[PDB]
Amino acid sequence: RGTKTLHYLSMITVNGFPGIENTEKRHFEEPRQPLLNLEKKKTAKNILDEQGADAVVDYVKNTKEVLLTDTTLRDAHQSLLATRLRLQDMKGIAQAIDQGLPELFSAEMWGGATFDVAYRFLNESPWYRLRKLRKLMPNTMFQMLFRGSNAVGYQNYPDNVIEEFIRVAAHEGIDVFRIFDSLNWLPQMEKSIQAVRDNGKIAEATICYTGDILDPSRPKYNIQYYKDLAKELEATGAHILAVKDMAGLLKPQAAYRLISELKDTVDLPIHLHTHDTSGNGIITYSGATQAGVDIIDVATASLAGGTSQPSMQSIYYALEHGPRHASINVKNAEQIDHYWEDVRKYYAPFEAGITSPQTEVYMHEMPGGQYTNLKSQAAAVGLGHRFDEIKQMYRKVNMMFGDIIKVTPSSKVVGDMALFMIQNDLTEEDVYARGNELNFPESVVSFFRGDLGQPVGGFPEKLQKIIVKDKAVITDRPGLHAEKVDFETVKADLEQKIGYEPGDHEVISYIMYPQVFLDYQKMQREFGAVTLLDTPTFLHG
Ligand SMILES: O=C([O-])CC(=O)C(=O)O
Ligand SMILES: [Mn+2]
Repeated sequence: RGTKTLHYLSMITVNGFPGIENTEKRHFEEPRQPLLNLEKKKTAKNILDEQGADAVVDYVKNTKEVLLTDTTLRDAHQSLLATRLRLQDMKGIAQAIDQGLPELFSAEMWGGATFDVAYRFLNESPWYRLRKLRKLMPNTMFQMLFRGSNAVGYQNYPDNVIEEFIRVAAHEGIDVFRIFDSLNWLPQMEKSIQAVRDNGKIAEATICYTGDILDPSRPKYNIQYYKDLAKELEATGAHILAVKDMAGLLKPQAAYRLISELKDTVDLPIHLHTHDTSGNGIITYSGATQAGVDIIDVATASLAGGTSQPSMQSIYYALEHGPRHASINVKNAEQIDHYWEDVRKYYAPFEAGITSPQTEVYMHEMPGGQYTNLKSQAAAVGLGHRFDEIKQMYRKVNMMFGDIIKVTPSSKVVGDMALFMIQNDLTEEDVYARGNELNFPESVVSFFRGDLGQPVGGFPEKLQKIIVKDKAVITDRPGLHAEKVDFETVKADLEQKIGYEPGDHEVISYIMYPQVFLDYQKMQREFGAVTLLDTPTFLHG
């Protein structure tokens, strides 16, 4: 692999890394290796391996402390580093995390945007990352973010593709599947929940939080809605109930109220996921801890705060002498955090910039990722000045869309509309009047055609016809209409294309990212395993 490696090194030395400025290669010291005090603690991963998922949920229930999930490997750098954290950097500290923090309920290391980004921009396989980390991290439960009826892709897939993906992901190491739907619609969740149960893994059924349950002017997503959705989620056999707060909208008094009402509505342990965008993540988690939440999502201090999760280290001290403590070795966590502080410096080209708590997110409930994508695709098309009012436009088109849940990929729908109207000086009242000739963004017509599922309360019918002029509108699961996929023929059609017989993970990767996977194969032909280079060499030559 010498010739491939020198070819890549020459390419980056001379033409720079695509998508970032050709900064000169900097001198970096070796990241600090942690000094750890180690104990053998019989992690939840061991319980799952030995006695199944029901044993794990019994363990979670009988834990007095609040358990932690480390999001450093997925959501922290999705929020902060544009999902660019490389496997080479993970593997330098994976064993330290696994051995030094056995108290961790799980590490969220897969799913979300990482699957697409690894292939597309890092030229490393997500499956390879999962395999290497699983070998390095044998005692920590691995958690993935699963998007309901579309596993890690965007388009809806037939059910067999989803089930085969779940089986392969569970065979290759994933233990906990946080399954969610972009509109909190059960029919998109239940099949994949069943598949996770059948593969012997833990199913986390997720309710996306939106709006404000303690504000009576927004009764659509009131607390009763959350309780009913929770009851029905518990009716599907999900092992855990997660409460995804993708935008950090959950506020401390609502979190305590919400968790407590869910707590006496269902019997599943509750997993709380919040983002620190508003600066209230720690107090929200503390409020949920009082209500009796079981697991909370945190990130290491160096990749925490801002649009990421609240700090793993700070939440410990926030609870140190209260009735409920955090289950973590905080001294070991502080040592591991030194490694992450240092390797973050390699990812300077991907940093967002000066970050301070922003409560504007309470008004524009756009998640952090959707926030950067609107920074990256408003100014780039000449509207960076107006970004502070397209945020207001984002607020408006959500209300005209019927006040929908804004998480991937439904948050891309709202942003596409709002950016489109500002791009054409369209107010709300003209799209109802001059809307019969406008060409709405593809993501908007597809959403109003039912391709993302059915939102709560349906569509604003009059507005829907204005959008989907002469197109079929479906009202059932989009996957029910999905074109059938036969894996054996996909294996044949792929083997002829990549030059070798693919494993079962490469087949599903090809199915859910056809062009991306094949573009990754081309680059592996040209450059080979660029995943083995260190980040400064990978990025700057
Ligand atoms: O916060 C969101 O929009 C959900 C998320 O992490 C993903 O699905 O990649
Ligand atoms: Mn998140």
